[PDB]
Amino acid sequence: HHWGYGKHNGPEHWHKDFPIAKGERQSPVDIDTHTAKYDPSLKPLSVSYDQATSLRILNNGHAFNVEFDDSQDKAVLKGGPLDGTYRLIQFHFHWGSLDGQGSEHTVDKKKYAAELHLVHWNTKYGDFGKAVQQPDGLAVLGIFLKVGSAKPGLQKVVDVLDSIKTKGKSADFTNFDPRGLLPESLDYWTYPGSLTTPPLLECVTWIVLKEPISVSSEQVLKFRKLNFNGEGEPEELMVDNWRPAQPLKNRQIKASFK
Ligand SMILES: CC(C)Cc1ccc([C@@H](C)C(=O)O)cc1
Ligand SMILES: [Zn+2]
Repeated sequence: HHWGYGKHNGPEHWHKDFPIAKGERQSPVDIDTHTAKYDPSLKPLSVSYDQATSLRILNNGHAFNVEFDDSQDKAVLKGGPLDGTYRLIQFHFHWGSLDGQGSEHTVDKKKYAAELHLVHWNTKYGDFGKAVQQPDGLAVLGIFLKVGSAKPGLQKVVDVLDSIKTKGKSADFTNFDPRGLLPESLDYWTYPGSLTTPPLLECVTWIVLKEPISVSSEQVLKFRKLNFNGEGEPEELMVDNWRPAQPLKNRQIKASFK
């Protein structure tokens, strides 16, 4: 499998190997703020990260992942639209070559500079590989990034990127607190969707926060110095690793707020 984000292997090609790319609940989507409806049945969202155990940071050739110990209920997402308990396994970002693009979700067609995904899996399915085979297997918290002030809680990530420049590189990344990446407000939109990269499985409850976080131009510039390629291969900067918005089809986006 040779998928990526270039002209010859990018999102417009993925359907040939992954036909679900044209499916009924694909992600990301545009969030029309005038059509999304407040849902008073949504319970309060519960982000419990105080015992999170980060382990490692990895350049996988498509993004960089910060991985967590998910062998116990240490860092969990509950509530909101969710039934049951979802364990944090990793976070990563999608970002652009310029500040005017980079997010996967859009808000009234606005693109943000980047988007953070905190990925969690439903503990009722026992392991992550089983969970992705279920319609309610994953819960992903999506957080928009805009360029302005620096985000102090992001700097420890930015400063290790030099050590994982190329595909397949990893570095120890213990004692990182993901609570430092959240906005003040947990107001959100939610809808059923999919992974936004191959294999594009339709297994995700998306929870997209309304409030973006601010990062500095210097912080996002360091994202853009990473490489898609491996060491000793021609340099391809890791930029524009985002899938565009997909048809909403027979789905409603619900708001947690008035
Ligand atoms: C091998 C696959 C399962 C890895 C993967 C994890 C999470 C995502 C989505 C939810 C995302 O956050 O972009 C996409 C791919
Ligand atoms: Zn993602």
